[PDB]
Amino acid sequence: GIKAYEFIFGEDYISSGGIVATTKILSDIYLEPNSKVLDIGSGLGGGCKYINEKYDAHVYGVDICEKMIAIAKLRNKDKSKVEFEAMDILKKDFPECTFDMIYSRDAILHLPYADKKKLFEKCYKWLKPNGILLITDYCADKIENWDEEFKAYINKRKYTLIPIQDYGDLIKSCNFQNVQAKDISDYWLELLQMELNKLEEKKDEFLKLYPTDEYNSLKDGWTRKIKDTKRHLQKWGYFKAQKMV
Amino acid sequence: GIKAYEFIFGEDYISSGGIVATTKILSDIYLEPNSKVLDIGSGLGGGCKYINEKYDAHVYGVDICEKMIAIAKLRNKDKSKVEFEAMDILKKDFPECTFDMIYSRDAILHLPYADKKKLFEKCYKWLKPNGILLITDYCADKIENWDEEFKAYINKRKYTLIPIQDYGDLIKSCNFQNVQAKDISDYWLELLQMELNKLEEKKDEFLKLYPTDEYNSLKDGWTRKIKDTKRHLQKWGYFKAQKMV
Ligand SMILES: C[S@@+](CC[C@H](N)C(=O)[O-])C[C@H]1O[C@@H](n2cnc3c(N)ncnc32)[C@H](O)[C@@H]1O
Ligand SMILES: C[S@@+](CC[C@H](N)C(=O)[O-])C[C@H]1O[C@@H](n2cnc3c(N)ncnc32)[C@H](O)[C@@H]1O
Repeated sequence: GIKAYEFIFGEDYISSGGIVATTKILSDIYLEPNSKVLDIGSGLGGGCKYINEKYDAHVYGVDICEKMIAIAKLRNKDKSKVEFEAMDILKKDFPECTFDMIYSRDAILHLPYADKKKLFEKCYKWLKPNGILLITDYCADKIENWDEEFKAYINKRKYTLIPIQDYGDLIKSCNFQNVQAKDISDYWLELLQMELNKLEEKKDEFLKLYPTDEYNSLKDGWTRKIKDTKRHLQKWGYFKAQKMV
Repeated sequence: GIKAYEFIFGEDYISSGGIVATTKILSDIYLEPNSKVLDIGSGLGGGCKYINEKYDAHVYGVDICEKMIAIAKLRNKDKSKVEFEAMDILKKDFPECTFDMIYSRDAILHLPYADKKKLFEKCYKWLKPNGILLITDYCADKIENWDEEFKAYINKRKYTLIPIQDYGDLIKSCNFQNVQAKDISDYWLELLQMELNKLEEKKDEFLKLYPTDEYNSLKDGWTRKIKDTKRHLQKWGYFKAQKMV
């Protein structure tokens, strides 16, 4: 229905396709084509498009949301080197040693604990010798600050949040080496403000395309996220590891 | 982008999925299962859904608009019996004698004259003996009433309009038997009015989902169409024929 599409596109507009964060996160990543890359939680395909353009790598985007996959395919028709599939990544199987990089931006919070482990084991199998695992995800921080409105928000969206430390260790337990686990919450805050800023600046143009209710919902939502981060309820985690085989 | 989707869903809302006209047009059509049916210009798939529900027919929907096909697929999962494909019907090939009925609602105006004929020749081939061809389409009427605003509207949308009489003769020239060609413009006005009435009645609800600009565009658009029809610029044509035994 129209409501789901409207929120998908409205969020894409305010995040400017997510291109700022992707750019920075891949700024020190080096691939030689024709590398093969998997993007877990590929959304509207922006990260896949960018990775292909920057590296001329084959990119395979998986997302559980069929609407988004449909849009992604439509946005990236010509490029034979970019592929998309609608499926729960937990139900995917790829051959051993298929990928040079497996990349995932803010998708893994959607998995319960055992399922996070299950995915990382899969990722280990699917990577080529020397392959890299590259992830951002939301992590638990000051649970002593967690309150009734926060818990109900996470419970409702079905997020499963863990500390950066435990996350890094969980990856390490799947045989990954060179495991790096960094708090990038300061950068998260900066991205969030820039996105709220864009929304407020462009309110009039936004309303030509989106109903007033959505503008208000997104403004209030971004405002809450910024407040959540400033209160240190959660950290944005950055993780990089390598399959050394 | 969002604008294209918004107009697709907004028009689907005001026409209530096309249910009313589809129900009437098929009221004296009898099929036994498991008939096969082709819907040319299937849009969001509502006609396909209805035909499968009413007859337990296998239905194959073709539309040139990939966005609509994508939505149609998502709206109709379980029904193994309903299939969709994004393609120009002119580029499609089916084995001879595949279908019990070929059905098309307000699509063929999108085809230039030679292409209309090519399509009907294809339809003749694709039908089983005694198979039914069932079409509604917009036809030219009082061309002495056409003015610069009407000409520019059709030239811009790339419509090719011909008189009901010539349309009927064209179908006959492809070997179809028992060709019926009827003016249903009275019925067309009644549908248009009801759709405009729905839009005006539900303005406040419509605006929770659609931008104010779309409401105005659709209201003015439906107002124009009603005006065009009353001025007898065009007729809504009904055509039914059968392949010879
Ligand atoms: C917030 S988004 C981020 C994706 C976006 N392309 C970006 O720039 O990060 C998280 C995505 O992960 C997808 N997702 C959630 N659970 C998933 C699963 N089990 N398998 C695959 N994708 C999933 C969601 O549909 C959503 O599109
Ligand atoms: C006004 S719509 C009606 C759609 C659907 N029959 C209905 O009644 O809702 C006409 C449809 O024909 C489709 N169409 C136009 N040219 C076509 C072609 N060459 N092949 C297949 N579909 C086409 C358009 O995309 C559009 O969805």
